[PDB]
Amino acid sequence: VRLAADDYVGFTFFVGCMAMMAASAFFFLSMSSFERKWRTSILVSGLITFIAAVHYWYMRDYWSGFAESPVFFRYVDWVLTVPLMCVEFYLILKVAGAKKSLMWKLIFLSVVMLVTGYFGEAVDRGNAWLWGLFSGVAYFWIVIEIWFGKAKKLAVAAGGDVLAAHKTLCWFVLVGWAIYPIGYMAGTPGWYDSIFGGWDLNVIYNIGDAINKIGFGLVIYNLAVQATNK
Amino acid sequence: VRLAADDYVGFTFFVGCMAMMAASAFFFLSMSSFERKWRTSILVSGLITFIAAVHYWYMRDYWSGFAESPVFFRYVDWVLTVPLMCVEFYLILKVAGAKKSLMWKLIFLSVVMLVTGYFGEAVDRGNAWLWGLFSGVAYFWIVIEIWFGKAKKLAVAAGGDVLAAHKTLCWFVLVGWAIYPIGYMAGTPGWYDSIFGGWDLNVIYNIGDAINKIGFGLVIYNLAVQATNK
Amino acid sequence: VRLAADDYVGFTFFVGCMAMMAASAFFFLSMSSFERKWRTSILVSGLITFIAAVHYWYMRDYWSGFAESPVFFRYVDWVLTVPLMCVEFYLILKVAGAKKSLMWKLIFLSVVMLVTGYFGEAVDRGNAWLWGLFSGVAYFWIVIEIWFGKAKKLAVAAGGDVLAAHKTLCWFVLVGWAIYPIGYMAGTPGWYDSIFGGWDLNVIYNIGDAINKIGFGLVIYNLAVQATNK
Amino acid sequence: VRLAADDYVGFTFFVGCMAMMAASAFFFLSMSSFERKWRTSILVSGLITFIAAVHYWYMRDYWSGFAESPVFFRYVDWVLTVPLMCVEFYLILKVAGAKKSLMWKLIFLSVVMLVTGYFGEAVDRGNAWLWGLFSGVAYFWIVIEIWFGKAKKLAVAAGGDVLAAHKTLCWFVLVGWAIYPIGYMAGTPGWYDSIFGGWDLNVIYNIGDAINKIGFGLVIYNLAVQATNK
Amino acid sequence: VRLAADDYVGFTFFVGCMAMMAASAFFFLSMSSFERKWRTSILVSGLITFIAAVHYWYMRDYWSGFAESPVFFRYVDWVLTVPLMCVEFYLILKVAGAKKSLMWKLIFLSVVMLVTGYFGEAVDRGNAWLWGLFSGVAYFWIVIEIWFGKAKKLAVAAGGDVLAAHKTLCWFVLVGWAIYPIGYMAGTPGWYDSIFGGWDLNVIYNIGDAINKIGFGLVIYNLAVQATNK
Ligand SMILES: CC1=C(/C=C/C(C)=C/C=C/C(C)=C/C=C/C=C(C)/C=C/C=C(C)/C=C/C2=C(C)C[C@H](O)CC2(C)C)C(C)(C)C[C@@H](O)C1
Ligand SMILES: CC1=C(/C=C/C(C)=C/C=C\C(C)=C\C=C\C=C(C)\C=C\C=C(C)\C=C\C2=C(C)C[C@H](O)CC2(C)C)C(C)(C)C[C@@H](O)C1
Ligand SMILES: CC1=C(/C=C/C(C)=C\C=C/C(C)=C/C=C/C=C(C)/C=C/C=C(C)/C=C/C2=C(C)C[C@H](O)CC2(C)C)C(C)(C)C[C@@H](O)C1
Ligand SMILES: CC1=C(\C=C/C(C)=C/C=C/C(C)=C/C=C/C=C(C)/C=C/C=C(C)/C=C/C2=C(C)C[C@H](O)CC2(C)C)C(C)(C)C[C@@H](O)C1
Ligand SMILES: CC1=C(\C=C/C(C)=C\C=C\C(C)=C/C=C/C=C(C)/C=C/C=C(C)/C=C/C2=C(C)C[C@H](O)CC2(C)C)C(C)(C)C[C@@H](O)C1
Ligand SMILES: *C/C=C(C)/C=C/C=C(C)/C=C/C1=C(C)CCCC1(C)C
Ligand SMILES: *C/C=C(C)/C=C/C=C(C)/C=C/C1=C(C)CCCC1(C)C
Ligand SMILES: *C/C=C(C)/C=C/C=C(C)/C=C/C1=C(C)CCCC1(C)C
Ligand SMILES: *C/C=C(C)/C=C/C=C(C)/C=C/C1=C(C)CCCC1(C)C
Ligand SMILES: *C/C=C(C)/C=C/C=C(C)/C=C/C1=C(C)CCCC1(C)C
Ligand SMILES: CCCCCCCCCCCCCCCC
Ligand SMILES: CCCCCCCCCCCCCCCC
Ligand SMILES: CCCCCCCCCCCCCCCC
Ligand SMILES: CCCCCCCCCCCCCCCC
Ligand SMILES: CCCCCCCCCCCCCCCC
Ligand SMILES: CCCCCCCCCCCCCCCC
Ligand SMILES: CCCCCCCCCCCCCCCC
Ligand SMILES: CCCCCCCCCCCCCCCC
Ligand SMILES: CCCCCCCCCCCCCCCC
Ligand SMILES: CCCCCCCCCCCCCCCC
Ligand SMILES: CCCCCCCCCCCCCCCC
Ligand SMILES: CCCCCCCCCCCCCCCC
Ligand SMILES: CCCCCCCCCCCCCCCC
Ligand SMILES: CCCCCCCCCCCC
Ligand SMILES: CCCCCCCCCCCC
Ligand SMILES: CCCCCCCCCCCC
Ligand SMILES: CCCCCCCCCCCC
Ligand SMILES: CCCCCCCCCCCC
Ligand SMILES: CCCCCCCCCCCC
Ligand SMILES: CCCCCCCCCCCC
Ligand SMILES: CCCCCCCCCCCC
Ligand SMILES: CCCCCCCCCCCC
Ligand SMILES: CCCCCCCCCCCC
Repeated sequence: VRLAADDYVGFTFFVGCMAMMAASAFFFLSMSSFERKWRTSILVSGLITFIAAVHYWYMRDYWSGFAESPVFFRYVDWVLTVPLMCVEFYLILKVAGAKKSLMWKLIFLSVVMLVTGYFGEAVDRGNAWLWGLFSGVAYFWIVIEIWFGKAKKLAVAAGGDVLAAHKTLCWFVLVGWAIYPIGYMAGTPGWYDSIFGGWDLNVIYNIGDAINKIGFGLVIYNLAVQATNK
Repeated sequence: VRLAADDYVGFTFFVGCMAMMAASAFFFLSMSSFERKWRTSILVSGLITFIAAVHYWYMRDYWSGFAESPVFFRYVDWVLTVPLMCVEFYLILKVAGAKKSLMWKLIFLSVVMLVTGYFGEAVDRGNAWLWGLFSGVAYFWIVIEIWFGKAKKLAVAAGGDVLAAHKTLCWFVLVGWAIYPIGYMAGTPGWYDSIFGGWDLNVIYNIGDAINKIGFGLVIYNLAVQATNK
Repeated sequence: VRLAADDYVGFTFFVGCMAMMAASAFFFLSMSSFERKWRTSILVSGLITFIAAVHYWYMRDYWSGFAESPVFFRYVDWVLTVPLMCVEFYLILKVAGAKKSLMWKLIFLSVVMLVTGYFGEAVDRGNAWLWGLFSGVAYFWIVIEIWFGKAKKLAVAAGGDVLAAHKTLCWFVLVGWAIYPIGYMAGTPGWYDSIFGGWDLNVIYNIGDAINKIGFGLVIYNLAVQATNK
Repeated sequence: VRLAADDYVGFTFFVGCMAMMAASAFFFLSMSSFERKWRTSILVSGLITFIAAVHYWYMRDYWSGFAESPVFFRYVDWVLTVPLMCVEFYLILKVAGAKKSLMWKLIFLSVVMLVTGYFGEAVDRGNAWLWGLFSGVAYFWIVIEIWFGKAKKLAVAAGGDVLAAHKTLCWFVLVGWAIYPIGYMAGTPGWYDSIFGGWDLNVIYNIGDAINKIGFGLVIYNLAVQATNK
Repeated sequence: VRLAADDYVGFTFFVGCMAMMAASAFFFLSMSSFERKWRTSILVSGLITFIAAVHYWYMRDYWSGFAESPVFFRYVDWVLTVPLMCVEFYLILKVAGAKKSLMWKLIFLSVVMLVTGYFGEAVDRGNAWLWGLFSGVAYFWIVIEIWFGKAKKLAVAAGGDVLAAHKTLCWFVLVGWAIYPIGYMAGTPGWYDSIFGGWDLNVIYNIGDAINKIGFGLVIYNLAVQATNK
């Protein structure tokens, strides 16, 4: 329980936990300052930070206890949050004429991706590469859908601020999420051990997680503010 | 109390606890995002997830402590929630002209069913089969009421979206709940030696619980959203 | 702190604690769906469940710790709640032309009753019968006031649903509360034995408490709903 | 950690903690039931109970642990709350037009009083009587200000219910607070040991505290209710 | 874990924690009594106190445990809060025609300052002076920006109460914050050991922190108050 000055992992847990708790409060308490239709999109963003805050709190204690943060445990959060973020694609293009078919697709993809991930990392480590492959494919499909699929066409039709915030999402998916597949390579045996192996990811996980989720949130909030002021 | 990767029960407690906590927040915070008439129906759906979240949190810790989740302890939650879900039949058809008699019936049935269950499982295990039988009968009665009784006739009279959402609820009762009677068979000795597959009932309980209750919620919420936008 | 199936006291603490927490949420979150005048009556009903929920949580832990629930400790809750329920008489007859004098009387009576009770049970057990007697007298006074006193006359003058809900309250006072004086008889030495074998007082306390308080709540809520819809 | 029936200090901590938590909820949840300008006055009353509830909870645990409640520790609460109560003078006479000069004065006086108190009781007990003297002077100043100073003149100018509630506050300051100076006399050596010495105030502290702060609250709330109905 | 009367650090943690928790409640609960536009500025001020309250709670326990408060641990809070205060410049000049470029600048500067601080104090103590220097420069830049830079000119252009509140903030930055750089000097070896060395700042940190943050809050709140009374 004693703190050390050089414990940079410790620090990043405490910061992340605190920043997620603050963000969660910030979206929950901002909900009320918006027009009827936007609220739900904010609300869900809050949820996302909220689940993370509560899980981070747990992890923050665990690391202080045992000085080890097992990667699979993160999945507890990811399997819940990653889908919600996908749902956030529906809420942005709902005004543009998005169909529940898209919703279902996204959720399906996101869940499969995270379950396959979890199987690769926890359940079946011998055959982890294949699970990786499946998850990879589900990721690519999601990234292709959002970049060149129906979602982009709907966004371009809508145009304006709605388009912009879409793109930034896609960047966050493309660049922000990329760190997670990489960490898998460093986590599981296979043909990618040489390229990525032995890297300390905890700090990168703690910073990235907070950035990713708070980032999404701040985008959707930016979209709401730019839509009310004009 | 360090966690292990292969502890799939552990994982499902943490996920279920987090998903129930999120849903509870989601309905509590969405309650205000509808007109006054729907609110109570949402509110109660939230309550359902809320009671589950708080109980799951307790169970989640217990399993982490002693690595055993006694089945009777689940009843703490079920005796409270199963009635509320039944109440949810009344709240949908209240605008269609439902009578409190129906509500009282449902509550009565649901309570008896769960108490009989609890007697079968906790106090009197030798004569568990009879209690089973009584609970069974209470189940059947409720399924007959909702499928062919006055509830569906009132829904059809109202007609449209109110009907649709009703049916899906009946499916959730019919198919969703079916896992609970089965687990009883696997729990008590008698004329049923029902043990099916290598799957651990705890895991099925943790996933099912969350599905069932989050399911309910999503349906009621879907009904409210499709009724307000038009 | 492992639970047993046969620990029926345990079970009733966990259920009671959970049901009180749910009810407290249910009144707090329903408060806002009413006209300005009703709110306070609901709010206070919630407060009542709220104090109980928080105390029950403490008792629930204690019993899990030491497997003994000292009766005097319940008073911590009762001395706070029993007065509020009395206030609930004032809040429903306030529109009928109740005077604050009545409210003060009620509070006074209820406090004296509970303090005398606490003196009987905690400070001097040798003199417990006399304290009993005094508490008894305060009970009778309250029951006579509400059944045949000014409160009934004001309710009958008002008439309608406001009257009805009054009666049911009086039943809850008359029948619901009766279990508490009985338990005293079983708790303290004197001229009364009140064996009441078989049933465990704790269990009757846990179920009764929840019934009494949730009951009150449901009544006041029923009154508000039946008065607002017309 | 085991409870005793004869532990009247224990009891009063648990009651006080619970009653403060209830009141805090009661003002927070009632805040919305008033016109905009009363809200702040309620809010602050709640804050007062809230800080007390949280400190009482801490003290309640401590006493259960070590069976001793050091008087200086209470100051943690008093230094925060006593100023807020003073602010409550400003918020009631905002109708008739009080000047921030009065606000600042009150806060200044109250803080000095409490700091001098803390110095008398914590750092230098040899020099305690002088600190007493200084605190005394700050008290007297406050009591004379509110009884015969500008505050009374403003209240009389305003007249009506606003005046009434003022007086009762002055009584609470005059009579309610008087127990605190006395306790000092019983706590520290000096020239007042003879008059007041060896007295145990814990029980009197626990009851008084709750009375004083819940009292203020009930007054401000009474003022708001009597000002909206007319 | 028993506390002593002369433990002034202890006392200041408990007061700070309590005062921050109260303030956080006070802004969150006041938020709704304002027009749409001001809310966000209050909200964020509350967030600031909120993060501090939760971190102070942790620190408060730590000191009670180990009787030592490591300086680097404070950074957990500062790295989150110091930026938000800077953002508070944007929210007050937003209606005056502030550009997000200014907000980004401020955040950038504040983050750099705090990171450089953290590097100086945690990871690289040998080269702490250079990090100091860099942080210093980031501070100076911020102070010159707010005193003579774009921010001041924008505030003067939109004079009145918005200007006043600006100045006071600058004072709080100039004078309030100054104690943090000083503490660095007392913490790290270099050319400033002679001037500042061996000083105990814990008590000064705890009082300053609460003043600084509650101060900010009270200013923004004051600005909102004198903006509604037209
Ligand atoms: C897990 C696994 C796999 C999966 C692999 C995956 C999913 C690989 C993914 C690779 C990725 C995502 C590569 C990313 C490349 C580049 C990145 C991350 C960043 C580029 C640019 C940056 C950082 C910033 C760009 C800009 C910003 C900041 C915004 C501006 O608007 C535009 C610009 C200046 C360009 C298989 C399927 C291949 C095999 C299996 O056995 C193992
Ligand atoms: C899954 C699904 C479908 C279903 C399709 C089909 C073809 C389903 C066909 C049949 C199914 C799923 C039947 C499941 C039945 C389960 C039941 C009726 C379980 C009842 C258990 C009871 C009443 C146990 C009672 C007892 C107990 C607990 C202990 C006693 O000692 C003994 C006894 C009285 C037997 C679609 C395709 C239609 C729609 C889609 O949305 C959902
Ligand atoms: C109150 C009042 C007044 C009087 C005010 C007085 C007497 C004083 C006011 C302010 C004072 C004394 C402020 C002092 C501020 C000190 C600061 C901001 C110090 C900053 C230090 C830094 C940034 C150090 C950085 C470094 C570090 C940390 C390590 C590196 O290695 C070296 C260095 C770069 C120097 C008037 C007369 C002006 C106006 C009247 O209206 C009111
Ligand atoms: C008569 C009737 C019916 C049929 C039956 C009903 C409703 C019966 C219900 C009876 C019940 C629930 C009676 C319960 C009574 C409990 C009482 C009066 C308990 C009082 C206890 C006290 C006051 C104890 C005090 C003392 C204590 C605690 C210690 C002291 O040392 C001694 C003493 C003063 C006695 C219906 C339902 C058909 C219609 C209805 O309108 C009327
Ligand atoms: C009959 C009647 C009533 C009842 C009571 C009446 C009229 C009076 C009651 C007086 C009471 C209850 C209290 C009097 C209080 C005296 C106080 C507050 C004394 C304060 C003393 C201080 C502050 C001492 C400080 C010092 C310290 C701390 C130690 C130093 O070394 C020396 C010193 C400076 C003296 C009412 C209230 C119902 C109203 C009306 O109906 C008339
Ligand atoms: C807030 C939580 C976030 C954004 C987490 C994201 C995680 C991923 C997108 C994971 C992707 C994976 C693959 C595509 C390949 C390897 C396994 C996974 C599950 C890490
Ligand atoms: C979240 C809680 C839920 C949905 C629990 C559902 C539980 C049941 C519907 C239990 C039913 C039972 C029978 C119909 C027969 C055997 C005994 C029971 C209690 C398991
Ligand atoms: C929420 C809990 C409730 C309603 C408890 C109520 C308890 C009473 C009305 C107790 C009355 C007593 C007497 C009339 C005689 C003996 C002492 C008491 C306090 C048990
Ligand atoms: C709930 C907290 C309350 C109402 C505390 C009030 C305390 C006082 C007004 C204390 C006054 C004192 C003096 C005038 C002299 C001796 C020292 C003090 C601080 C106890
Ligand atoms: C909530 C606490 C606050 C406002 C703290 C702010 C502290 C700073 C602005 C101090 C920064 C420092 C320097 C300019 C020089 C030395 C290193 C720092 C980070 C302590
Ligand atoms: C550290 C986590 C929380 C960070 C929250 C950032 C503060 C929000 C800044 C922009 C707010 C714009 C308000 C728009 C409505 C007028
Ligand atoms: C462990 C470090 C936590 C880092 C917390 C700060 C997160 C801030 C995220 C903001 C980045 C995206 C901004 C969106 C652009 C409008
Ligand atoms: C939308 C959220 C979905 C969350 C799905 C959680 C799945 C967890 C699976 C746990 C292990 C399954 C059995 C392992 C092999 C016996
Ligand atoms: C332990 C694993 C728990 C996983 C729970 C995931 C949340 C369930 C989502 C709801 C599923 C039914 C959808 C009904 C559509 C109206
Ligand atoms: C006003 C229209 C709102 C439509 C929203 C539909 C999607 C909502 C999904 C969020 C529910 C998440 C449940 C908790 C996590 C398992
Ligand atoms: C909404 C109704 C909930 C009712 C909960 C059940 C309470 C009774 C449980 C059984 C108590 C122990 C009985 C022991 C008999 C010897
Ligand atoms: C606007 C009026 C709506 C009335 C709806 C009927 C009320 C039924 C709610 C039942 C709540 C049960 C709470 C149980 C707590 C354990
Ligand atoms: C272990 C105790 C479980 C008790 C659960 C009680 C649930 C609420 C009961 C409500 C009583 C009926 C009130 C009807 C008012 C119109
Ligand atoms: C309306 C609320 C009234 C609350 C009454 C609280 C009861 C206080 C009991 C105090 C008993 C102290 C021990 C006995 C004397 C040594
Ligand atoms: C609009 C009419 C309001 C009437 C309020 C009567 C008193 C309110 C209940 C008691 C206050 C809370 C007590 C908390 C426990 C000490
Ligand atoms: C430890 C015992 C504490 C008991 C707390 C009871 C609540 C105090 C209420 C005081 C009422 C003052 C009069 C209000 C007039 C508007
Ligand atoms: C709309 C009028 C508002 C007037 C506000 C007057 C001052 C309120 C002071 C509140 C201080 C509480 C926070 C600090 C205590 C920890
Ligand atoms: C550990 C010591 C805590 C001290 C609590 C400080 C309370 C707030 C005082 C700051 C005053 C700022 C005035 C702002 C004017 C609008
Ligand atoms: C404009 C889009 C930028 C998104 C970049 C995300 C970077 C996340 C960093 C994760 C590892 C620290
Ligand atoms: C400490 C990190 C704060 C980051 C704030 C981002 C603000 C950008 C969105 C603004 C919407 C108006
Ligand atoms: C439309 C069908 C809804 C019910 C689905 C069945 C859910 C059963 C529980 C799952 C256990 C893994
Ligand atoms: C318009 C309301 C429909 C809500 C459907 C939500 C589907 C479930 C989401 C599960 C996410 C893990
Ligand atoms: C209509 C009146 C009903 C009153 C019910 C009170 C009895 C239940 C509580 C005690 C059970 C042990
Ligand atoms: C408007 C409906 C009147 C209130 C009756 C509610 C009864 C619910 C009892 C729930 C027990 C689980
Ligand atoms: C007219 C108002 C009188 C208020 C008196 C309050 C006295 C509180 C004493 C509590 C200490 C045990
Ligand atoms: C309109 C009535 C306002 C409140 C009056 C004071 C209430 C006193 C309660 C005493 C403790 C329960
Ligand atoms: C507004 C309230 C301020 C309270 C400040 C208390 C300071 C106590 C210092 C004790 C250490 C010597
Ligand atoms: C109007 C000028 C306000 C300046 C505030 C200074 C606060 C100093 C805090 C540090 C005390 C240890």
